[PDB]
Amino acid sequence: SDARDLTAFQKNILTVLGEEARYGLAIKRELEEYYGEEVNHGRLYPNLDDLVNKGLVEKSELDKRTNEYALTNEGFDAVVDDLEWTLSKFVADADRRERVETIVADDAAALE
Amino acid sequence: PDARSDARDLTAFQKNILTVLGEEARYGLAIKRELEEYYGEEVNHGRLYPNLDDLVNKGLVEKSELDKRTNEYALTNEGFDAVVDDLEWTLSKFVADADRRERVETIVADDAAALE
DNA sequence: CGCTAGTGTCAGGGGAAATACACGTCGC
DNA sequence: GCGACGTGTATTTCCCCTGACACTAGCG
Ligand SMILES: [Mn+2]
Ligand SMILES: [Mn+2]
Ligand SMILES: [Mn+2]
Repeated sequence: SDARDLTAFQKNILTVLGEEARYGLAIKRELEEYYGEEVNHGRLYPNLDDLVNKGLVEKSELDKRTNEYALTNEGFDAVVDDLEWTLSKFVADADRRERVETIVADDAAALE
Repeated sequence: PDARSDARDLTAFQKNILTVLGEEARYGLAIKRELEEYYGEEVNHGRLYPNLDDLVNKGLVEKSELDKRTNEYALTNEGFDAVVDDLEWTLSKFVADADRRERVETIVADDAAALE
């Protein structure tokens, strides 16, 4: 029972940080775009500080007023593991595998 | 209907129910068991069955009669799109480098070799 | 006809979200 | 110094889960 009992909201913040470390309101904006609604910072911050104290996020300082949050490798392990569990249960056919890799081929083609 | 309108607001519990049925359609306690092996704890059916009743009214899970004491649950088309759409988001936030990408390429290569 | 499998379900307890309230700071 | 930035936080709210209590239907 490591990354299992996380909340949907929380793991979203984990996959957010997998792309690159960000500073807070930078997370609110990207979460606002996935959900499709305003995410109130009263909800964001408190959940962040629960991951830090469980060893999945590190709340390093950037300004006198800005913080930079990033994934501890223990938190990065949480991202990869339940990504394996979904790929485990998704890739159950030839054509499903051909779909996952054509997804990842496009994802890396936009990388630049 | 689009699955992102609905599937993006679901519980972690509910999203795990989805990924499970994305493997194959199963009946009630088959989900319960194969969810327990993922969590590691117990999964009270008093929580399970209602969470499936939620997914069937949003049009993502189908409920049919195998016999009149056992129903078989399965993802429908909107349900299937909800599973892949959540996969397309996770991947793009994880595929950020050749290093990250390959780790995926070998994760699926292993799971595809495990189908024999 | 006992006993289990298989689901229904609801009052009760629990815990995070809304929605305000608040204060330092960079910027200009 | 006056504006928005960036973050803290609480308590009231609300909703989901925990924990029974229940009922049918197969299996013998
Ligand atoms: Mn806000
Ligand atoms: Mn039970
Ligand atoms: Mn894509």
